[PDB]
Amino acid sequence: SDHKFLTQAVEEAYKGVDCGDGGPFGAVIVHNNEVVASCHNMVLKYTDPTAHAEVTAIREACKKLNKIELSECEIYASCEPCPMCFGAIHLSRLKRLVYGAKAEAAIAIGFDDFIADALRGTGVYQKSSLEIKKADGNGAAIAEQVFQNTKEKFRLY
Amino acid sequence: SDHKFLTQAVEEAYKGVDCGDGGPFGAVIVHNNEVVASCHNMVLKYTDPTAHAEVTAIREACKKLNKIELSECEIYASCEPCPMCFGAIHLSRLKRLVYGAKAEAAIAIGFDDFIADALRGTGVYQKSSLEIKKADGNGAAIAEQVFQNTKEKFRLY
Ligand SMILES: COc1nc(N)nc2c1ncn2[C@@H]1O[C@H](CO)[C@@H](O)[C@H]1O
Ligand SMILES: COc1nc(N)nc2c1ncn2[C@@H]1O[C@H](CO)[C@@H](O)[C@H]1O
Ligand SMILES: [Zn+2]
Ligand SMILES: [Zn+2]
Repeated sequence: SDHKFLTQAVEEAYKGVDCGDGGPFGAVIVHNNEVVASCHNMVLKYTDPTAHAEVTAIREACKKLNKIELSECEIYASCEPCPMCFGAIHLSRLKRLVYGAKAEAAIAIGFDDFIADALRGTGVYQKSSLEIKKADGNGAAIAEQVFQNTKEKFRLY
Repeated sequence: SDHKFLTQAVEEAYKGVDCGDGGPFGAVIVHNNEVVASCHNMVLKYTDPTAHAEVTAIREACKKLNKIELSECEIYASCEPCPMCFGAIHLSRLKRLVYGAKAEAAIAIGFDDFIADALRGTGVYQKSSLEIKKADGNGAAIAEQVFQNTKEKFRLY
């Protein structure tokens, strides 16, 4: 199940970078094995720098479920959430986060050196008790290769 | 300059709680003393936990200026931006942030202890070069009074 939804997030990343909707990032929000939202970066399509994959998925899931809290839901991110997106995940009350690639893979192709302290447990003020799973093995390898695979299909923002 | 726009953000907070749109928070994005966006919390209105005043203002200013970066603009927040909104401010490339009330003022009336390390200078993985101004004197008094005045006039989230 973890592999299935992380794979879906990776496919969302590829599909979005191929749509021109934005960067190669995907996010899937699940409610007891039922997919609530399946999204990718929409920064370019929406002219919205907050329209990240995780934020877009949170917005869609909350609108679909008619509630501002997703405490019975989990989020699968193709790449490690940035500070903004991790803050959005915290505010969403999502109960579990599974991400595929480390932020360094996105940074290696020119993305912002923009990493969430609360995710890595390196903050003074911002804490996290959110359940966080770093994927390993096959799905992790695929998610990390996402960025080397899609460097030509888009220009960074 | 700063006091007028900070007071407009505070007025946005009051209007938002009066409308039931969300919590007592406002944000005003300006470009050389010209307001590009004036917003408040829309979390309850939009059923969107990311619809913070700062995020909403960034969305609307990016729509108005037809671009995803606001490097020529400044943002006034009635209260200290949370980690999500500070990440959004970083991503939007806003060149200056002026905030009125410290996050403790919002915490003292029931909001989460949810503070951005990068804003306060305690970040390790997230570093901001943004010019940040904490308001003093009358602006600080107004912004802090927001939370005493709006106590139990809105639903918490
Ligand atoms: C769209 O969904 C996204 N998801 C993630 N996770 N990151 C994204 C992103 N869009 C841009 N980025 C940048 O990638 C690094 C984060 O690792 C930071 O530099 C981000 O600004
Ligand atoms: C919508 O506009 C907002 N702006 C800011 N800055 N904060 C907000 C907020 N809505 C709720 N909050 C909470 O207040 C604390 C941050 O000081 C945290 O707990 C936040 O979740
Ligand atoms: Zn993000
Ligand atoms: Zn915020």
